[PDB]
Amino acid sequence: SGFRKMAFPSGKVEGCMVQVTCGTTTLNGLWLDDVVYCPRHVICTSEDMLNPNYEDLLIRKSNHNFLVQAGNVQLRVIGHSMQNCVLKLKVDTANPKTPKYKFVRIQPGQTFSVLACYNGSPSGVYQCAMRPNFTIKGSFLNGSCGSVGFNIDDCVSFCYMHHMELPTGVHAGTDLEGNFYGPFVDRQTAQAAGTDTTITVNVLAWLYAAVINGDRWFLNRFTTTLNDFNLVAMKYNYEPLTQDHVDILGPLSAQTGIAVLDMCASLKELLQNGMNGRTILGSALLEDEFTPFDVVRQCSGVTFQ
Amino acid sequence: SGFRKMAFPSGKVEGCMVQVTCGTTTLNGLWLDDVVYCPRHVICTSEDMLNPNYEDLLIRKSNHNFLVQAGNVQLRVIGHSMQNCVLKLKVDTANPKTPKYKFVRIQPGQTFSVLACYNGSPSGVYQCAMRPNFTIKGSFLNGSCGSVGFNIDDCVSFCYMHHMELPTGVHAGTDLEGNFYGPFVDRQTAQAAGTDTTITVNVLAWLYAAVINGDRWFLNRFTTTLNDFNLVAMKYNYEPLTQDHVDILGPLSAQTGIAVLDMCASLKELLQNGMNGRTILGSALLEDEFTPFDVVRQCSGVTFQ
Repeated sequence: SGFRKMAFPSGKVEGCMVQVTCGTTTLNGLWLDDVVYCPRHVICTSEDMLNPNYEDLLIRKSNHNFLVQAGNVQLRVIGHSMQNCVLKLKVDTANPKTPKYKFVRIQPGQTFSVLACYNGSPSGVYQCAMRPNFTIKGSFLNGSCGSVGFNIDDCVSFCYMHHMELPTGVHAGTDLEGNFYGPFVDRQTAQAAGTDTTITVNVLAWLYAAVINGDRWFLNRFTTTLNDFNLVAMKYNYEPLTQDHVDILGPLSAQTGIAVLDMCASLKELLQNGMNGRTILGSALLEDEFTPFDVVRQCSGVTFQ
Repeated sequence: SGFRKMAFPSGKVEGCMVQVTCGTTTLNGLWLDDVVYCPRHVICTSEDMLNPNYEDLLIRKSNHNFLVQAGNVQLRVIGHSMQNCVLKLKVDTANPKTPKYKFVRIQPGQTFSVLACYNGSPSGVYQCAMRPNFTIKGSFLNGSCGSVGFNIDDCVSFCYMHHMELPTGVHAGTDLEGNFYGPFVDRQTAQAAGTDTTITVNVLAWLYAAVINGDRWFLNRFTTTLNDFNLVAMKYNYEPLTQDHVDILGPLSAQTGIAVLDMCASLKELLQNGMNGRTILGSALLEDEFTPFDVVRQCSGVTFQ
């Protein structure tokens, strides 16, 4: 029993982090077989980030100017390439700690784990969800660039590499192909993020976990339809709710005896009349970073390699 | 920038988890060199937990009835002993993955990371604090007994092994010597936990992180003394605040320019007049599971081996 925000076990990932240096800046890297992945702005000094031409700056760089330090042992860069916003730093010795990995581009509303690192060393792990506006709300300091977000399946799925922190404090990054989430670019200029809406489908799965774990005073008396719900949600800035969202909620509906539309009616009155200083699962706010799949994993305890 | 609840990297610990079977029950174990540690109630079936005599039941058990499965490879128990509430299952092959470990008994109000496991396999990691009443509020299912709580220094410090879940849903366990935290015993009877008071010193460190990270509307106009504060806290069920707590808050006071007693005055009005539907660091409640040391580790980004 109980419910916590669990991150995935970080052992496989923390064997792949390397220290990447190019000039004065030191950020992290992802060591896969014989290609080291790290943000391409490492070749950039502080003045460069303003209006940098990336194609020209790498030309002024050679194979002997990047230092890939794996703890004690140092690697020798043997070939470099730029994939959108990422450097593939090919090296000589292939990593024996390479796991079954995958490269995935997540969709908004999905959750993963982040191994925050500095100087190539692991410092912490926590769970976060991609916001609909393609940003995240983590804890990143200077030098934590190159920290990776992953999901463990017996396979690791890397889906995020932190690049920059917006002047609003929120964080932005790319996938392991080098393609940013959102409209962001890796230069130090005012880049606008949009309206951040609450993830409705994750909130409804969180309520089901609450019923499984006991907190159920919110089980209301009214019902509602699916247009009636989305009308209320768009006013409270909640994303519209689809039929595929209902199908994803199927197993939770079966286990608890509460129909998906009946739970929506409880949320509708929750939004309109608040929670009244009363908590659900130990929180005074509506949580939107538990996907429906996540609730099943924790309440049923599936494990991994 | 930003602030999250970070757990420690779980790689070192997840190389030490083993599957321990004795009869029908299957729970987890901690594989250190050549001694396997696991709860002593594994020798206990469902009827046994009611009124079990532990000294007699092990006598009816022999070296060939415990199965310590490390993933694929199986170990052969060669010697057994009982240390309070724990089985030391001595085996033949000494674990090559044994790290620099330590055995520590934490004090109430301190925080650590838990690697929740099932059948000897890691399923998640999250951060939790020991409550003053010597319980924890985690996510434990059946078979998650033997899951360990640790702190990483280049040394791991195991401090908790989950044993039982109280009928109130909260969790209880021992240290790696086998000594329970609190008045609890490993039998299935109604065991009473006391008044759970909020950890004041952790709350004050959380406010300092908020000021470092921006949320500061709570910086009040009044001041107060240290008896005046503790009088208000005991009414709101908050533990009394000591001088050693102030000394521990020293570095946070220096970095922010806010005196320790001045922050207490802000909390005093926070407790008396609420937060008014307004958030701090993204929460509508006062958080008491960030120790003062924890706030320094995240805002300054220290790493480990």
